[PDB]
Amino acid sequence: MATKHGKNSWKTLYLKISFLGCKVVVLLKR
Repeated sequence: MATKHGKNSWKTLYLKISFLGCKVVVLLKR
């Protein structure tokens, strides 16, 4: 339910983005 063209519900997507962004730093090394 995050697909609203970055409208409100994105933050719910966003902290996921902040999380996996940090985890997809990992998979570069690992």
